[PDB]
Amino acid sequence: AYTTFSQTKNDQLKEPMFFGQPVNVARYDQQKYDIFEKLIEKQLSFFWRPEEVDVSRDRIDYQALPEHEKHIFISNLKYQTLLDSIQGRSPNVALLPLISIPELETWVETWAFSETIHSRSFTHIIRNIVNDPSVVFDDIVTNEQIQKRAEGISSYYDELIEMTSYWHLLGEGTHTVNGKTVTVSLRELKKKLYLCLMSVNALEAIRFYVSFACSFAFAERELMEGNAKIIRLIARDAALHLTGTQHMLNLLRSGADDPEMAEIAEECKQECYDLFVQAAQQEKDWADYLFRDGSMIGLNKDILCQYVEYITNIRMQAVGLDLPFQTRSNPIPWINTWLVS
Amino acid sequence: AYTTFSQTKNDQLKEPMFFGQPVNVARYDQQKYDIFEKLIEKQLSFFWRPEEVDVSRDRIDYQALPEHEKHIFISNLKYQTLLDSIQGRSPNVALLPLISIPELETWVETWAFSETIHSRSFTHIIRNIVNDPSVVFDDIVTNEQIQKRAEGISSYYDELIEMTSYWHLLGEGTHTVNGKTVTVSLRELKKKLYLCLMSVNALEAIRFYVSFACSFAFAERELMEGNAKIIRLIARDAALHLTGTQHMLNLLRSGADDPEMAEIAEECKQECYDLFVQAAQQEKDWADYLFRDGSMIGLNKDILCQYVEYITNIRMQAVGLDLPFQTRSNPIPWINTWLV
Ligand SMILES: [Fe+3]
Ligand SMILES: [Fe+3]
Ligand SMILES: [Fe+3]
Ligand SMILES: [Fe+3]
Ligand SMILES: [Hg+2]
Ligand SMILES: [Hg+2]
Ligand SMILES: [Hg+2]
Ligand SMILES: [Hg+2]
Ligand SMILES: [Hg+2]
Ligand SMILES: [Hg+2]
Ligand SMILES: [Hg+2]
Ligand SMILES: [Hg+2]
Ligand SMILES: [Hg+2]
Ligand SMILES: [Hg+2]
Ligand SMILES: [Hg+2]
Ligand SMILES: [Hg+2]
Repeated sequence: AYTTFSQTKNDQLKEPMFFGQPVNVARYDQQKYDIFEKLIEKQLSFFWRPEEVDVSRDRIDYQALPEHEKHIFISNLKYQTLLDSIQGRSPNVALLPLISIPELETWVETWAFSETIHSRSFTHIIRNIVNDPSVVFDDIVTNEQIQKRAEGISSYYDELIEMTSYWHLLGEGTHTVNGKTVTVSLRELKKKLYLCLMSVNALEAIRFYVSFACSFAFAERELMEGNAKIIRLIARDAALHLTGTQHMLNLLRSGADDPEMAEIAEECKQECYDLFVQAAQQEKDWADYLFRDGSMIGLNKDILCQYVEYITNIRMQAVGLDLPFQTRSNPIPWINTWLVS
Repeated sequence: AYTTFSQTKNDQLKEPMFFGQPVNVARYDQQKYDIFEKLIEKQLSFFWRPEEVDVSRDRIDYQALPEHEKHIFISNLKYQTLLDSIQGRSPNVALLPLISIPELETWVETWAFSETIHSRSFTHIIRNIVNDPSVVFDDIVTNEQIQKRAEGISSYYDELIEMTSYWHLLGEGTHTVNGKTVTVSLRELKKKLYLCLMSVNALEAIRFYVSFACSFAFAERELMEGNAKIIRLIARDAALHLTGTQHMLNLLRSGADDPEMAEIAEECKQECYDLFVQAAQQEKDWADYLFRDGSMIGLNKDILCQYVEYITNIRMQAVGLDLPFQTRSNPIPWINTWLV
């Protein structure tokens, strides 16, 4: 029931963000929500090439680092890498089949594209700091610590994808498949999308930001300056990505775009709150392990932990959630020098 | 069964291009086939921004056009728009879910992205040459002549997509869904995939080039210089795209990748041939609509048809197919200037 070109003539201004008629013509002269067109414009204007950044000196810097510090840096890098591997593909595979307005369709493809550039930049960095990149790459997949911090990300995307598949194939209803009963509900599928988006929002809003702090800590010490420039370029893109997810959720919860979504949003509030807290926790936990055999110069488990509570608070309010943590001022205001945005 | 992040640590250098384990880590330090990495690098180096292109004068030229030239012009542009609309999402929705090597996964995404840019350029052109783009865009969807020419593009993709879903949900075998027997053969999916690519190859390699010739006819008349600028940037992308499909197809036939794929290519050669013959003819049939109100000096049905055979033959030989048409030299050697 999915089509690469819906032959029905339709007003693309009146379609909902998701689950309406698949987009046929790709036009950009008009939009139901211009924020999406603005996002495409800004992301294109931000286009950059990793190779164009010199990382010549990070190698010796990396190598002179104290062992515990090498670990901190590389684990963090490994984490960023995983996240972007997932982000390069997932929004395209997960959202495209359910988008009904073109500006959003294209924003998603542009956003996903920008994530591949991020992946490209990681290879660039790794290549220039270790002897055998394969050692780093191979550890991303099975690193117990990583799948542990990242746990649940692929699963939200994977379930939505499968549900989407059943929906498109079988349509809404109570069906049977090889002797088993399989129920398909548009409502359950909207829930899944909603929680999946909320989760990607955390991913962009919190997970990455925590990593930015771990990377910029080195920059503050004039260390890994190649990596730093890349991270800076990456953080500028994330702000945009963050903006898209926030608007999507806000338009969804606000009931303007899809009433049922507004409803749904309300019913899983507590569910979302918990999801958020869970993510803030994983990050804390990661932090607790990355700084066990030694803390770094200007960052430690406790500072990082405060940061996570700090930014989590801001992100959650930005999406109408209650604050889970004690309100406090930024505990590492020096980071603002790197977050050009 | 599909996964956004496969947990098995796997040698990505040994997976097949398609149907292997979904790519987990995105690494570009090595590649099974470097031609894909090379394509990503070139496309990136070719990044361009449409709006930046000056089309301030295209409206003047365009308005001053004889009614039929306008029609020729717009009908053509509307077709390009339809194709880029499909090519912006298609590769991502149809292929992404079946790729098993990172360099190919990223190439597909860059490629698709490159197409959204092609689409943004058309809006840029449109919005600047007509008073209400809605007429154009609305027309793209309903224009029977246009759909007739594009017939079978969205269908291959849609078919492949659907079988893919079954495959991912049910896995291979004969199943019972809602009391009906549904068969899921991977070999059969592989054929859908293979023919889909062959069709995209025809789309990138022939359908777009004929469209370029039409666009460029105007440039040669010193008219529509903004469009022309854009068409050249686009042609430059299209050359990388078909290089990409030719390579996929040729690598598959070689037997160097999934052996089952090479048997399929051999087994399906007539289908391959028949689809190019059918695409060529659609491009030929379009002339009747294109030239409804009259032709232009140097651009007519005949020229058009001769160009179609000329180029189709070049393409088919590029992927090892027999040539259906009578050999000939380029009927429009002047297009070379723009194509480079
Ligand atoms: Fe990223
Ligand atoms: Fe991002
Ligand atoms: Fe294109
Ligand atoms: Fe193309
Ligand atoms: Hg999601
Ligand atoms: Hg998700
Ligand atoms: Hg941190
Ligand atoms: Hg750190
Ligand atoms: Hg929720
Ligand atoms: Hg949430
Ligand atoms: Hg295809
Ligand atoms: Hg296709
Ligand atoms: Hg032509
Ligand atoms: Hg066949
Ligand atoms: Hg063939
Ligand atoms: Hg001919």
